[PDB]
Parts: sequence; structure tokens; C-alpha cells
Amino acid sequence: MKWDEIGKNIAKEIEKEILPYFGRKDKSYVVGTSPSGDETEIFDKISEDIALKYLKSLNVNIVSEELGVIDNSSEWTVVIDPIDGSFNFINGIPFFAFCFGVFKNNEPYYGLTYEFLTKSFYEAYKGKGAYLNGRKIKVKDFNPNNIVISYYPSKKIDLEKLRNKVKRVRIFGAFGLEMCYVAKGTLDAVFDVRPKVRAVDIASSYIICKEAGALITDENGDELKFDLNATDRLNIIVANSKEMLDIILDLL
Amino acid sequence: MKWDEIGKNIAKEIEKEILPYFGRKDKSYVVGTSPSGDETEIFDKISEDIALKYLKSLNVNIVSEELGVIDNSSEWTVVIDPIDGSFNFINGIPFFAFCFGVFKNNEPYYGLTYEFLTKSFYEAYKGKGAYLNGRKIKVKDFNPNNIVISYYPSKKIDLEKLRNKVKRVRIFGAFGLEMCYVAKGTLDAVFDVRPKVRAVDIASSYIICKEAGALITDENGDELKFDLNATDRLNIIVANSKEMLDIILDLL
Ligand SMILES: O=P([O-])([O-])O[C@@H]1[C@H](O)[C@H](O)[C@@H](O)[C@H](O)[C@H]1O
Ligand SMILES: O=P([O-])([O-])O[C@@H]1[C@H](O)[C@H](O)[C@@H](O)[C@H](O)[C@H]1O
Ligand SMILES: [Ca+2]
Ligand SMILES: [Ca+2]
Ligand SMILES: [Ca+2]
Ligand SMILES: [Ca+2]
Repeated sequence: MKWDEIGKNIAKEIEKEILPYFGRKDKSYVVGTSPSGDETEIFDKISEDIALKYLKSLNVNIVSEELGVIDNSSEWTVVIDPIDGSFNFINGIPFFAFCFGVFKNNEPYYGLTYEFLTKSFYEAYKGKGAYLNGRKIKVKDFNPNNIVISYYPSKKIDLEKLRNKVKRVRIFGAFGLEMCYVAKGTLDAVFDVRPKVRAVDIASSYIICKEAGALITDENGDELKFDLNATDRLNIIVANSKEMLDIILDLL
Repeated sequence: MKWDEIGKNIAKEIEKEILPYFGRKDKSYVVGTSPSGDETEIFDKISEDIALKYLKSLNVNIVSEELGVIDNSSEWTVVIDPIDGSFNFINGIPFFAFCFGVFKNNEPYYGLTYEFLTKSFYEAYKGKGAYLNGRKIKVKDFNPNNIVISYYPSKKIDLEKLRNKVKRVRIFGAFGLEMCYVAKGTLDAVFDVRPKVRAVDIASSYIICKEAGALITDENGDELKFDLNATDRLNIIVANSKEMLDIILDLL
């Protein structure tokens, strides 16, 4: 079947199985450490294994957080984060999402980011446009008297310059999903020059943001490029306009 | 009918109606100017009117965000924000909350804070302890290597030093519900020294937070005392521990 039908499949199965853990630290506990020297909790495992209970059957290349890279030679590669923003999850902050990115020869083909709590499918086939539960969605027109943003800054930033230059701040702690908010028009931009994000966090939303009219760029301003691997953090900037990108490039 | 029942009952009813406007920024218009001077959107009005219908036949005083003060000269005072987090709400950001606090003799008696999309009832009867959906909650144990905070700084705070002390940041744009985030033990603290919150924003969660064992102070670190008006904003520091408070006072 088609990719959106497979992504949404896995999405909704992870959903039923991991939502009762939502906010219930009493029930979760560490179960391993990820190759990235990170702690894996029981709900991450459960959610990754489900996804893998499906994806292995497709004989493609799966690429995930707590598991690194499984090469099968395919022209196809699934980049997944079964749960983006697990801290929030385990702690009852309602901002997490399933991230599933389909690549055909390392070029974007299909992207899906599912926001469990609000039952929202954000998807885009490469070249086909960006949708939110069947409706097109677009980066919002720039208004410098109405900048709303979310950022992940380094020591290298003048935060007050920033705070001065924008109007609102939101900082949700799930990069993948924040990218989708740039895509749907809520945010003027999100970024992380404090290099922590990785391909498993931005792949699926990459595609979606691009088709949304977004300007995805690196530290410097040229189009962002990335390798598919569970390792490698990367600076990223996801603004809705040349102007917006400026202001942000204007501080780092 | 018990105070907590009135509160819960108005919650579920506002829910019915306003949820359809969630993120549907294409479905709402501005009917006027809350006495102060901000946009009163249609859903603001609707949710308020549903509250006042139940309250009117009670003959208690009412402090409301979009209507200020109604004095029926009763010893009972009900302070409400039908929706805390408008912006998020109509921009489809799932962080907003119904606020309902009951005071007797201008002393805390009961607080409800309803997190709609989570269907989380936060509440405390004054002196009886704070609950979340029936489970007793209590602030987070202090750990200096694991500070998680939310803040709204004045144009004076050392954001640099500030960020250098804490381990995670989140800023959600809903003081009322953010307050219960300390109450329930997710954040070490939230504060607003950019004098913006009003009574309507913190009454219900003031109570809940106190019963959760939080410290609630003003800039000087002196015990917060506030008057029940829908006017004049206040500096507030809700924290989980003295140490947390101090760190926040140092950069104040
Ligand atoms: O780890 P996770 O909770 O699955 O996802 C986290 C989010 O993408 C967050 O935005 C980023 O700053 C962290 O580095 C990630 O770890
Ligand atoms: O307007 P509203 O969304 O009902 O309430 C807002 C929230 O309490 C927010 O935390 C505060 O920073 C704003 O100043 C308030 O106006
Ligand atoms: Ca994850
Ligand atoms: Ca992640
Ligand atoms: Ca309000
Ligand atoms: Ca408010």
C-alpha cells in the first residue's frame, strides 16, 4: 500500500499502546541506553518495536533513534522517531508526536508527523503540497509586529536582542512538531543553533515544511542538507520567510 | 451543589461549545473590548456567558477577565478566566485552561483549573490538599542539576545567567495552567516579573499550588498577597523550593 497508509497505520497503533503511559512516571522506567549515550525508557522501546513489527516486513532501510541504522540495500529508507519529545510525554506536557519520513534514494518522497493528543496528521508527498487532516497548510505571511517563535540557543546568542526583535515566545520541547507549527502558520520560525537535533527528529517534518513554503536552512543561510543516520546533530533554521531568516541569521 | 461541582459543571459545558473553535481562527470575530482594552473574541464571550449563567443565581461576587467585577455584596467571591491561553487556543496550540477559584471572606477556599485537551481536573479545597483527577499531587523535589522552568522575564534579567543555572526550558503562554505544572511536579517553577498576570490568571491555581506545597512570592521574595480585582497586574514567583526561589531572586 501507499506510505501515508503505512505511517498512519503504525501511528494509530503506537497511539493505543502508549497513551496510558502519558504523564505516568509512576509506571515508566529506564530500560536501556541508546547508542547516542542516551536513556531509553520503557515507553520508547514499546513504541519503537511496534513500528519495527511493521517496517521490517517491507525490506527497506529503517532509521531510528534507539537503534541506529539498519541497512537492507533498498532504495527506500524510513526515518522514524516513534515519540518526539518524550520528556514532555512522560511528564504530562501535551506536546509530542510520531515522526515517519520516507526517502527514495535519499530524496524526500513522503513525510508524516502525527500529534497524538490533538489527533492531527501533518503530511506531504514530495511535490504534492502540505496537508493537515486533509487540508492544505501554508507558512504564514511575515508581520514583524507579530513575530512568534521558538528557539534553542547557544551561548553565542544575544537573547535580549532576540526577545527585543520578536513579539511572542513559545518553547515546547519537541522539535519535529514545532517544525510542523511553522508549517501550519502558527509559528514564524523555530531553530536550534545549540546543536542537539538530528535527522530522526527533522526528516518527516522536513518534507512537510518544504511543501508548506518553509525556508529550511543551516547556521549560515544556505539550504540545509543532511545525512540519514541516528548519529550527527545539526544546526537548523525553519523560518517562514527570507526576512524572518534574516533577523535570526542576524543574531548568530 | 458543591463548589467543586459547580466548577466542574461549568467546565464541561464551556468545553462543548468552544472546542469547535480550537485552532479555527477562520471561525471567530472580535465582539469588543474587555474593559481593559484587548480583543474580546467571540469564543471569549460565549465561554464567559456560560459561566455567569450558573453563577448569577448564586449571588456571590464575580471577578471575570472580560467583565471585571460584579459586586453583589456576598462573602463569597468567584474569580474566573473562562479561557487562559486565548492565543494558543485559536492558533491551535494545545495549551489553554479554564480557571475557577472560590474565596470566602476574601480567603482561599477552592480552586479548579481545567486542562481541556488532557481532560485533567486540577483542584484543591483550601486546607485539604491538591488533586489532579483524584490523585493527590505535590511539587517536585528540588535538584540543582535538573532545573526545569518556565518564565516571562522583564527587560532586566540575565537570561544568560538564567539559562546557565537551569537544565530545561519550556514557555507555554498560559500562566494559569503553567502554575499547576509546578503544582503537579513537572516544572521546578514558573514566574512573571514582566508585570502582566492579573488576579483572574492565578486565583484558582494559587490555591491548588499552595496545597501542593509551593512557595508563592513577589519580586522581593516576600509572600504574595494579591487583591481580587480584574485590574492591575502583578509580579509572581511560584516555586517548588526555597533554593529554586533564591536562584530566581539572584538574577532578579
Ligand atoms: O529525545 P526525544 O524526546 O525523543 O526528542 C527531543 C526533541 O526533538 C527536542 O526538540 C530536542 O531538542 C531533543 O534533543 C530531542 O531528544
Ligand atoms: O489573555 P488570556 O490568554 O486569557 O490570558 C493570558 C495568560 O494568563 C498569559 O500567561 C499572560 O502572559 C497574558 O498576559 C494573559 O493575558
Ligand atoms: Ca524519541
Ligand atoms: Ca527525538
Ligand atoms: Ca481569557
Ligand atoms: Ca488569562
